Amino acid sequence: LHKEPATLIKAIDGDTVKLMYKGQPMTFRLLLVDTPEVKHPKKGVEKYGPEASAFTKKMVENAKKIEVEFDKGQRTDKYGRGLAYIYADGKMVNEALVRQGLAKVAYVYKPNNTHEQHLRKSEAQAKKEKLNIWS
Repeated sequence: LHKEPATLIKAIDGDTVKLMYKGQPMTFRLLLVDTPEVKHPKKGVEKYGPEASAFTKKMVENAKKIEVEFDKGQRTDKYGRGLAYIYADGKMVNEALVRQGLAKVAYVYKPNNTHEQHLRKSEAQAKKEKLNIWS
């Protein structure tokens, strides 16, 4: 894998951000993580939804460099969203969310699962510490 630069356009919610990537706007879905929802007519705002959303948002808005990392499998989903690991000044947003109890490790689809173990380790630590979703 390798990182490529992108520019923030808009944070959307906890696990979706809009970036400029190679000259075009693109919506990116964060690989391997599930955050509580802020929209979606179903329940609308699930618990910790607004918190994960503000966390993702502050982390990418305060960054001086954003990088995207595609995994080895498909790089877009059926909704045309890019599927990637997002880095803010060198720190993976996907792991930070999980480390803080603000996301769970998603259902995993090989071969898009390179950072699966790292993330499950951060999730177990957040569980032990009983943070946010785990309290």
